Parts: sequence; C-alpha cells; structure tokens
Amino acid sequence: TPKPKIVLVGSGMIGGVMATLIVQKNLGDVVMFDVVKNMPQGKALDTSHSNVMAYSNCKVTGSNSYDDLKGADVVIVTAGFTKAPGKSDKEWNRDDLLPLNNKIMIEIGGHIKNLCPNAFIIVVTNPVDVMVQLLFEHSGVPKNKIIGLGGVLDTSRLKYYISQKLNVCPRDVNALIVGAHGNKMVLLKRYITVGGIPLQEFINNKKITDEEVEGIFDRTVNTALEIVNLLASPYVAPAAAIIEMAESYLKDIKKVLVCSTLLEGQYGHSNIFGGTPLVIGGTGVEQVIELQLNAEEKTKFDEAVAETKRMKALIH
Amino acid sequence: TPKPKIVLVGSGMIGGVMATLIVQKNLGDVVMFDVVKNMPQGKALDTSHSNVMAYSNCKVTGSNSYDDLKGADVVIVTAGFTKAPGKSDKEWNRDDLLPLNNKIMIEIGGHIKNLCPNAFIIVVTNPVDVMVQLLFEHSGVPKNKIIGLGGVLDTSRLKYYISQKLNVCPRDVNALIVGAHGNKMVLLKRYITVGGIPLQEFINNKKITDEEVEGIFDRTVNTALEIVNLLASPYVAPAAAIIEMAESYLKDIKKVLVCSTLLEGQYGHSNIFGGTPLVIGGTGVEQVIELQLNAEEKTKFDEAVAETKRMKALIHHH
Amino acid sequence: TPKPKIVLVGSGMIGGVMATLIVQKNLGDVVMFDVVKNMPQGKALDTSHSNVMAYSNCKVTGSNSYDDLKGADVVIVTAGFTKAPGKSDKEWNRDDLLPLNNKIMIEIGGHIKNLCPNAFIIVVTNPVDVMVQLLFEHSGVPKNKIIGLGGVLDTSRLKYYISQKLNVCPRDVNALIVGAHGNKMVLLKRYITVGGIPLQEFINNKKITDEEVEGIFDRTVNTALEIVNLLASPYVAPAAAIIEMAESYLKDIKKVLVCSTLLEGQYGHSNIFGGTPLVIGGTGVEQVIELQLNAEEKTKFDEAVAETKRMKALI
Amino acid sequence: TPKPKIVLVGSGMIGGVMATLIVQKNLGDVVMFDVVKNMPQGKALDTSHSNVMAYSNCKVTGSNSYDDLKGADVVIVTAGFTKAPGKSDKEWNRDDLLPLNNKIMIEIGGHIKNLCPNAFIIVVTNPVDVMVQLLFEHSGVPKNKIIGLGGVLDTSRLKYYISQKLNVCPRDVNALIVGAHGNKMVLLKRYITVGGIPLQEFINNKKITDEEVEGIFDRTVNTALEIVNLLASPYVAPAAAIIEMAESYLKDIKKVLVCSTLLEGQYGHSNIFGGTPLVIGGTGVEQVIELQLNAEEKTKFDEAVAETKRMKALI
Ligand SMILES: NC(=O)C1=CN([C@@H]2O[C@H](COP(=O)(O)OP(=O)(O)OC[C@H]3O[C@@H](n4cnc5c(N)ncnc54)[C@H](O)[C@@H]3O)[C@@H](O)[C@H]2O)C=CC1
Ligand SMILES: NC(=O)C1=CN([C@@H]2O[C@H](COP(=O)(O)OP(=O)(O)OC[C@H]3O[C@@H](n4cnc5c(N)ncnc54)[C@H](O)[C@@H]3O)[C@@H](O)[C@H]2O)C=CC1
Ligand SMILES: NC(=O)C1=CN([C@@H]2O[C@H](COP(=O)(O)OP(=O)(O)OC[C@H]3O[C@@H](n4cnc5c(N)ncnc54)[C@H](O)[C@@H]3O)[C@@H](O)[C@H]2O)C=CC1
Ligand SMILES: NC(=O)C1=CN([C@@H]2O[C@H](COP(=O)(O)OP(=O)(O)OC[C@H]3O[C@@H](n4cnc5c(N)ncnc54)[C@H](O)[C@@H]3O)[C@@H](O)[C@H]2O)C=CC1
Repeated sequence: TPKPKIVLVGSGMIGGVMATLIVQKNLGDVVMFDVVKNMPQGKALDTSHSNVMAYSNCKVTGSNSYDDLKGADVVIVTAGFTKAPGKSDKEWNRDDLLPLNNKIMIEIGGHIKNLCPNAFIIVVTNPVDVMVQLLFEHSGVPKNKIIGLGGVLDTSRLKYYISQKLNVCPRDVNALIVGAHGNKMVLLKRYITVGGIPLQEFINNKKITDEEVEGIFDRTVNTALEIVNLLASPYVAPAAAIIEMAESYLKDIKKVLVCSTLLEGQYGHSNIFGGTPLVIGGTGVEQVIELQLNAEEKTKFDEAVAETKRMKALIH
Repeated sequence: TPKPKIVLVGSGMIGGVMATLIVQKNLGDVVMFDVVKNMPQGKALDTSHSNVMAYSNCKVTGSNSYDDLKGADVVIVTAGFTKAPGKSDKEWNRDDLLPLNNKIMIEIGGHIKNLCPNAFIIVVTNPVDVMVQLLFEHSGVPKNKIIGLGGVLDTSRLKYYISQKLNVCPRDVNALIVGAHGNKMVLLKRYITVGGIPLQEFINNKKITDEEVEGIFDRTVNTALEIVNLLASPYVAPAAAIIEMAESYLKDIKKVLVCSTLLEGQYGHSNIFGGTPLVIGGTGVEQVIELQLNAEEKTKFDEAVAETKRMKALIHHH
Repeated sequence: TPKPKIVLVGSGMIGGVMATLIVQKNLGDVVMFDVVKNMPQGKALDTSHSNVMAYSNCKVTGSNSYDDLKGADVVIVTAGFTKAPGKSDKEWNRDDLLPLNNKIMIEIGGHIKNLCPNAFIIVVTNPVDVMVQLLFEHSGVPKNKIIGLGGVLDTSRLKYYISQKLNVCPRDVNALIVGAHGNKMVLLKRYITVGGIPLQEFINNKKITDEEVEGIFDRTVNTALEIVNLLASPYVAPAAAIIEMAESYLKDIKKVLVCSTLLEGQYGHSNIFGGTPLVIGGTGVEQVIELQLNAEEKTKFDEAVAETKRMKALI
Repeated sequence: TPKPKIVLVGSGMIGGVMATLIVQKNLGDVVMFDVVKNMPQGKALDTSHSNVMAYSNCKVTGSNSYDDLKGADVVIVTAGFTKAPGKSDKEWNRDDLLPLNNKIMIEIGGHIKNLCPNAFIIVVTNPVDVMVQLLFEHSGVPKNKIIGLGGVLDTSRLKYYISQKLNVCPRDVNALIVGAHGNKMVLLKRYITVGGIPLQEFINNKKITDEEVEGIFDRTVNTALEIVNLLASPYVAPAAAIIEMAESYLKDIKKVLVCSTLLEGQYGHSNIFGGTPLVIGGTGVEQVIELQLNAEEKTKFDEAVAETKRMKALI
C-alpha cells in the first residue's frame, strides 16, 4: 500500500525460485530482469498464474531493459558469468571470472545510481564478499542499504545437518558462520545451540560425538561442491535465504541474520565487506553485531578476510 | 503425526518446484524419484536445507529406486520421455511419444500396485486425460483415488487474465474449463464470475468487451505454447496447481477443483477420463459434479473426449 | 518499512480478537484505544507476548488518549455498546442509543480530522450504515477512505451454512448480501455459486431444496440473535471479517468485498451509505460495483436503504 | 492424517482464543466442551463462520457431553476453578483451589481413560505442575502422552522483554525457564541468547545492563499479576503457547519446547512433574532433555520442585 517493487537482476535458477516464493508470500510486484532475451518473459508469465493458487496479487513481469530498475524498493543481484571456452577439460579457471563479473557490477551499479538510488540491495553473485563491495562502490548507495548473501545460507546447512543427527526441528538449531562465504567460512563451534542449549551438553550426553561434529563441519564446507557434482550450483536454499533477508526488510521484522556488510573496524578490519550477524529492519541494516571472538577464532576470521582482499586486488 | 509420505515420480522441472512448495507448506516427507542418476539426490539435498528458512521439518530424499514408493500416501506422476540421438534439437512431438509414455505408465502402475496400493495418485504426464486412465488401469487403484491435472491449471490462466483486465484479485475471478487438458479444452463463458458477479454484468457495463473476452479465451488455450516459445514447457503454475490438489486431500479441505476423473455416464460418456469439477477430501474424490451444459457446450465436451479417445487409440500406432 | 500503524478505537471483545489476528498475520503496530482505564493496557500486554509464538514483530500498546491516533494508517471503530441496559436478550435489538453514538462519532471524527486525516477508516459500531455516514461527515475524510462492516460478515454465514449442507470448503461458496447490515439485509439467491457453479444446479440435482435455502436465509438474518440467545456477541467472525478488509487495503490485494459505502446514484439512491460489492486496494475503495438487480431485488434494496434513512433522520 | 480432532475441555477465555487459532491455522476439527450449558455452543457458532475468512475447513462444535472425547487426537484441559465459591479477593489463597481442581481432574481423567486413551493431552489448569500429574494418574495415559503448559508461555515474556530492549525480532531471543510454572520458576540467565549470541556479549557492549536484566526477570515472574492488576487473568499468549505445543505434535515438527513432564531421576527428582526442555513430535514426547545445571541453578530447581511437592502433599 502501495505494493513494494522487487527487481531480480538475473533470472536464472535462483531468480526463478525467488519469483515463485515472492508470489507464495504475496511480498511485492516482481520484475524478472535478464540479459537473455525472452527467457525472463516466459518465466514471469508462468509464475504470474500462480497468484491464483497462492491467493496473492503480485504483478510478475519479465524484462531485458535496465529501465525497470526505476521505482525498485528491493534489488536482488544474481547476474554473473560462468563456464569457459576451449579450455580442456577440467581446468576452468577461478579467478578470471572476476574481471568479467566486475564489468557486470559496473553496468548494474550505474543504472542503480541513476534509477533507484534509494533501493535496498542484496548481492548474491560470487565471490559474494568481493562483488557486494564492487556494487556498493559503483552504485553509490549508503552502507546500510547493501548486503551480501552468505551466512543465512551457510548456517542453514549446518543447522540442518546437526538437527538430523539430534532428531529436532531444523530451525531449533542456532549457529553462526562468519568471515566470508566460501571455503574460508568460519564455523564457530562455541556458538552452536540446540533449542537454546549449548551443543556441548549433547556431546557430553553422547547424543553426538566430537568426530561427528567435525564431519558435519566438513560437509557444510563441501555442500556446494557436493551438489554441483550431482546436479549444478544450488538454487532452492539460496533463494529461500535471500527471500528471508528481503522479507525482514520489507516487513521491518528486525531478524538477526548473518550477512556480508561493510566492516569499519570490527574484528580489526576496514575497507572490506565480511560476514557478520546484523539486524535487518525497515530502514536497512539497523545494527552490525561484532562477536567477541577469541584468538583462534579471530585468526580464522583474518584468513577469511585476507582471501576477500586477495580477490579484490585482482580487479583493476 | 505421523507425517504424510509424498513421492514425486519424476523429478524434473515440475518435480523441483513441487518439492520446494511441499517444504514451504510443511506438508510431508518427500521422495524425489527419477530414472536420471544423481539429479534427484542433488535437488533433494539443496531443497532439504530450505526447511530452516521455512520453519518446516520435511525430510527430502532423492531416489533412483521404485522401492521407495513403499508406504506413500500421495504419489505424483510427472514421469515421461525423454528424447534420443537423431534427430534434434526439438524433434519430440507427442503423437509418437504415446506408446513410449504408455510403457512408463505400465511400469509405474505395477510398482504402485505392489508397494502403495492405498496411495492417492495425481497424474500430470501429457496427454493427461489419456495417461491418467492408463495408470488407473495398470495400478489397480479405486476410481476415487486417482485424478489428472488439468482444469485447476487451465482455469488459473483464464482467472488471471480476466482479473488483470478488471483490476481485481486473481482468485476473485471464478471460471470453469472442462472436457480435456489441451487444445480441445472447453471454456465456459456462461460460468465466469467476478467477486460472485456474472461476467456478463461487466460486459454490459463496458468494463471488458466480447472481443476482449474472446482474445483472453484464445490466450488461455495457447498459453503453454506461448511460454514454450519464450522459454520451455511451463512448471511453476503446474506445480502450484498440483500442490493445491494434494493439500485438499492431505488436509481434507473439500475444495471443488476441476480435475480429470473417470466418467461413468456423466455428459453421456463412460470408459474414459475427462475434466469436470469435483470435491477432493481426505477420502479422495468425494463428489463428481456434472455441469448442466446446453447443447452447444455439450458438443464441445463431445469433441474433447473424442480427441482423448483418438490419442488413446494411438498407444499402439506404428 | 515503515510498518503500518493500526488504531483500534474500541478495545472490547472484537478489538481483542482483531489485535490477536493482527499479530498472527504480522500486519502492523497496534494501538488498543478505549475509554475504560487500564483495560486496553492489560489486553495489549497479554497480546504483545504472542509475537514470540507467531514469529511476528508488531508493537501492541494500550491507550486512553485520542492523541495516539497520530499517524494512523488504518483506524477501526468498534466504540459504542453491545446491548441496551435494562433491555434483555430475548428482545435483543437497537434504538434510543442513536444520539449517544452520534456524539461518539462526532468526537471520534473531530480527532481523526486533526490527527490522522489520511487514514483508511472501518466503522463497525451499530447501526453501521448510519454510523459510518456520521463519522464520514465529522471526520472530513474522502469517500474512498471510509467503509462500514456489513456484507463480508453477513455473507460468511450464508457461505458457511450452504457449504455444510453441500459438504464443500466454506470459501468455495460465493454469495452476495447487500442493501444494509441488519434485518433488512438483501440476500440474493440468484447470485449464489458453489465452486463457481450456480446454486440452482444443486437445487435441480436435489442436493439442497428451495425450502432449505429459505431456512438458511432466515438463519443468516437471525444469526446474531441465535448467538446472543446462547451467550453473547458474535466477536470472532466480525473480527476476522474486519481484518480481511483491513489486509486487502494494507497489502493492495484488490479483493471484491461487500461493504458499506457512500451511494451516489447507485440503485437509485444518494446521500446515504449502502452495502454493495467494492474493490479494496492500496488507495482505499478503487471501484464500487453496482449489481444489475431486477425489480423484485431493487424493491428489497429500497426497503433496506429506507430503514437506514429512518434512523439517520432521527438523531 | 487427514482431519485431526482437537477437544478443548474448558471453553472459557483461553478456549475461545485456542479455537480461533486452530481455525486460522486449519489444524483440525474443534470441540468446545464446557460444563456451562449453551455458552460453548454459542462460541462455536461464532467461531465456525471464521472458516470463510481463513480459507479453512475445521468443524467447530460446542458440547456439554464428554462423549465428544471419543476419537480425540489432542485434548486440551483448561477446565477448573479460578477462585473458591463464596470467597472475596481479599481472602484469596492459591492453596484453596487444590481440592476443587483435583475433583475436576478426577472427573476428566475417568472419561479420557474410557474414551480417548491414545490422545495426546495438554494440561493448563493451575497449579499446572500438580494438576498435570493428577490427570496423568487418573487418566492412565503413558508418560510420553501428557504435558503441562508452563515454559513456552513464561519464556515468551522473557524473550519479548529482552527483544524490546535490544531492538530485535522477539523470536530471535532464546531463553529457558525451568522447574515449575509460577513464582518459583527458574530463570536461567546463563542460557539466554540473542540471534544465537550469548546475552553476556550484549551486557559487555552495554546494550543492556545487569540491573536491566534483573528488572526484566522480576517483570517476567510477575507478568500475570501485572495483567490482573490492569484486567486479566492472561489468555491470548497462553492460547498461542498451547497451540504451538499442539501443532508440534499434530505436524511432527519436533520443536524443542519447555513443558511440564514426568521426572524419572532428571535433576535428582522423581515421582513429580517439572518444567524442562523436551521434544514434541508425532508420537508425543520424543526426548526429555536434562540440562547440565551448575550447583546454584540446581538448588533453584530443587526449590521449585519442593513447592510442587508441597501442594501435591495437600491433596
Ligand atoms: N552468495 C551465495 O551464498 C551464493 C551465490 N551463488 C551465486 O549466484 C549467482 C547466480 O546463481 P544461478 O541463478 O544458479 O546462476 P544462473 O546462471 O542460472 O543465473 C545467472 C543469470 O544472470 C544472467 N546475467 C548475466 N549477465 C547479466 C547482466 N549483466 N544483467 C542481468 N542478468 C545477467 C544470466 O543470463 C543468467 O540468467 C552465481 O554467481 C552463483 O555463483 C550461488 C549460490 C549461493
Ligand atoms: N497435465 C498438465 O496440465 C501438464 C502436464 N505437463 C507434463 O508433465 C510432464 C513433466 O513436465 P516437466 O517436469 O516439465 O518435464 P521434465 O522433462 O523436466 O520431467 C520429467 C522427468 O521424468 C523423468 N522420467 C522418465 N521416466 C521416468 C520413470 N519411469 N520414473 C521416474 N521418472 C522418470 C525424466 O527423467 C525427467 O526428469 C510432461 O509430460 C509434461 O508434458 C506439463 C504441464 C502441464
Ligand atoms: N457491523 C457489524 O456486522 C457488527 C457490529 N458489531 C458492533 O460493534 C460494536 C462493538 O462490539 P463488541 O466489541 O462486541 O462490544 P464491546 O462492548 O465488548 O466493546 C465496545 C468497547 O467500546 C468502548 N468504548 C465506548 N465508547 C468509546 C469511545 N468513546 N472511544 C473508544 N472506546 C469506546 C467500550 O468501553 C467497550 O470496551 C458494537 O456496537 C456491536 O454491536 C458487532 C458485530 C457485528
Ligand atoms: N498453565 C499456565 O501457564 C496457565 C494456566 N492458566 C489456568 O488456565 C485455567 C483456565 O484459564 P481461563 O480460560 O482464563 O479461565 P476461564 O474461567 O475463563 O475458563 C475455565 C472454564 O472451565 C469451565 N469448567 C470448570 N469446570 C469444568 C469441568 N468440570 N469440565 C469442563 N469445563 C469446566 C468453566 O465453565 C470455564 O468456562 C485456569 O485454571 C488458569 O489458572 C492460565 C494462564 C496460564
């Protein structure tokens, strides 16, 4: 009243699930944007009919024009490159990626600056902790108005695996994974709770062993690789995580969610984005919570941020 | 208590969205079954993590074994061929696919009979009015325990396009589409209401014209084609429609939903499945409602069933 | 963002259920206003804890001050009285209370005009079709920003009773009740559908008779009496009906809902509020739909509006 | 599976809100049972209409016959005295209700044994930790199939108050209150977290002081009295807490919820019910979690169970 406008910049796998979930939850009008012609229009048409089943009323439209950024309340960026040429046959590089995805962020940021400078922006494009800062820089939006997906998704894996071993509801496990999305993500064993009860109590009661916990941490780290091996880059859980973040903003819920945000001295770091618990409210990032890490924990957090800094320095 | 078991026989595009929606609604444990190796397992793992975001607790597992049909409460069949070397990259059709999908329904039917004969079955595989009857015949399930997807999806399109012209909530439009899923679907102009009000009133008040209605009618018939030409065969709205049907069963809601069901004299037809409103409750199909069509509407219904019979008669064509 | 502000002017039985449902649906911050001291503060404290179980974040506060209307997005008025003192329940009716309630609507109107002139207003206080016009006049709010509760609740009963005879989901019955809320309500048999199918088809197939339909019409008209003769106040269904209306506004859903709205030549009547299908969207009443009634139906609508005029000219 | 049946034994303030919430969530058919004639039939009629607004299909019926217990999946017991007949508020003595509510548990227990021995039972009647055990004994139901309301409600207050000081979503605060429902509830400061983060981190950062936390504890213990002083006993949040417990069973969610349950050695205590975290799934109580309390926390638990034992000894 008047209906929020959500622009999906990128209408691939994650984009399609997000449009579906937005309709289920009656969250706002959706523009599915892509550079690929016709594809976002077909997805939007199919998704728009699902309003009837959902008892919702969200316009869902497809676009190949950046003009549709005008009026956006929320912009979600999943746009990016992948795959490789000639290369033979398993040596697809990392890494350079990174200039190609940077050029995408330059293009998107320029239009955000021109067309929707007051939007709340969520960046998903990998490596997320690098790309979110690039978009921040190219778009000119305030620091409280842009974040990156990482912790909500990474902790959903950890929560889920622990919950299946302990035979409890998945959401009754709480856990924090910080620093960066990716292989350097910091899993904080000390902050795992189950129904509000420290994980250690379940270990002492022999409900789960130290070994099993370590195998679950390794599985959490290997999950994207596990699913890519079987199928493709994951998309259902990533979309669910993003919509949880977007909804906290649109409904001023003030959920505490771990996301990539600009660090300004926290954990000893500045001029860089990193994963940390934060509060998402109707004005955007309302609080950035700095965890009271011990020495071993801070050193893993430093390694996570050093890798973000490394990749960022490959951009010229 | 103790949590329904839902098996998706076919874990493609439609299968993926259904698993996603089942988790969102906390509806039951899900087995994602497919003949394609690794694909269901990967989709099931990705989907299982979304339980955290949804505050749900549905196990989601992937399978390449029919044994996992054991104990199913609901079985949803989207399984179908399936193209080979040739002969590309579009050479597919569906006329020649009829004997091939027949063979799929035989295989699935024999397994349902041995492993989950008390399941409620929803068939999606095209042409659905043909395939649902084939599954009924080879599974042995009672007539009230098997239906095909059609009307809920077809009417969603008609309801949607009308609501956008009249500027009202999509679900506040009501419409009935009967006969068969496909190009011979019967769109009943007489039975369209908007907030309970006959469509003819909005026409009389020049809010929409007769030409605009016919244009919306053509767009509804050709919607699958329109989306295929932009993208691929539709899957988000089909999944939503199937889940609304499954939920009515699992929660005994008793929604009146247009679905393909065994006709036993209704509309003058027997020994065939066709689309008609019916009531889905906790026992399956509780009521089959026969619309009181005029002569001109009945002729159209006749044409829909004739086309289903034509295709059924090609399950052994060479 | 920023979170809507909903003020409940009246915090009795219906107010209490409305605040509960607002939290369940996470629809906005709630101010529970009443003239009774401490009571709305007590209900608000209780209700605020239910945010935890609902995974919501709605502030629920109690107020005895009209100043809390400031910056309201939605104002729901149930302030007045349920039953006449000295009067029993075997007679449960209405009258002599009009002038008092007009003095309430004058007083509430004054405050709305000053503190929340851009709010969407829902009037619930009986006789609703009279009371909503009074508040409209004294609040100065535009015609598309104020409606009365009537048809959504009246039609919920008709839909429910028909759904139970025919063994289908209650919401799969559609029905229109118009004219006025109360004993002169116009139940339109022609407009009833079940799963989009004319009721007449089920009458033809002997699933329900013309006389059972007549008995359901009577039961619908007399439902409030039936409840009061058993123990008081419909409040649960009235609250769910109002929240359905409020939500359609707050979420721009554009539902077609029968409510009390200013008539401007529709059905032949003007300068009066009447019950008719409307579209509620993000800007308030976006459309008023005039049913194409036949002479027998238009005469019943006339008798409904005439009873509203009989009470309007009498304060 | 497919329409569960929920029987509400007691259709007073909490029963009315519970029936409302079951319909909203489409959780099951509802029987509103009470010894008061006509009243639950009136409440059930009002409530049934709300199925339309909710898009639900739950039958809601009122009853004065215990026959309605046959086929129950869940039975919720709020039946009981709130004050002794012929006494004033100045003469209030909580122990006075023990023999009066004991008689009610005996009556209800005999009918459960005969009619729905496989139902999951949730006891609400105060003092709940005593009453739940009386119903256990008289009903003969297995220990995994009967629990008392306490910790879900008590922790909702603590969670809510902390969340308002810290400006976060109420449900993102986690806390455990154990031992008994009432003034000797054990508020475990050590176990409080906010977004999974120990409460102490927020103290260290001066977002909240130790004194503020103490005043929150006091407020939490005294909330029912606060609400009564304004106008209670509380009913919205109690109803929501009970529905969260019943839903975890009906949908096999396996939520961890603090409820009153038979102690068989946990915390050094036996032959008594006390509040502790536990898992509710489709078979009932699937796990009872014994917290690893330190010595000081342990003595607070002992003091709470001592008071349950004192009151049980009165019978
Ligand atoms: N941050 C996180 O926790 C996670 C991040 N991801 C990342 O999310 C991104 C997207 O994932 P999927 O949807 O699975 O990939 P996808 O390949 O299916 O979608 C990418 C879409 O972006 C489009 N695109 C390319 N350039 C564009 C431009 N300039 N403007 C608009 N659209 C453009 C492509 O046409 C494609 O449709 C990838 O970078 C992936 O690595 C994936 C999972 C988790
Ligand atoms: N009834 C209706 O209103 C509509 C019907 N459809 C039909 O639904 C079907 C599926 O649609 P999509 O999911 O988009 O197709 P899809 O090709 O993505 O999914 C079909 C899946 O079935 C699998 N399969 C083949 N044989 C199998 C077997 N014996 N057991 C288990 N899986 C097997 C394939 O491996 C494939 O993964 C098609 O026949 C399509 O024409 C689509 C839309 C609407
Ligand atoms: N339009 C409809 O379909 C229906 C209308 N109603 C009507 O709605 C009204 C409320 O019903 P209940 O909540 O059951 O009544 P209730 O008596 O329980 O609550 C009314 C509240 O309004 C308060 N109040 C009185 N004057 C006030 C003022 N100056 N400002 C603020 N608050 C004031 C009273 O203190 C009382 O708490 C009654 O007029 C009732 O007859 C009830 C059902 C349906
Ligand atoms: N366990 C907890 O955390 C809490 C417990 N309570 C308790 O819950 C109980 C109910 O609370 P309210 O609904 O507010 O009280 P209420 O007085 O409104 O409802 C109690 C109902 O039980 C009925 N009743 C009495 N004996 C009965 C019997 N033999 N069979 C059937 N019905 C019978 C009465 O007619 C009355 O309608 C009280 O004992 C109260 O102390 C209240 C809040 C929290």
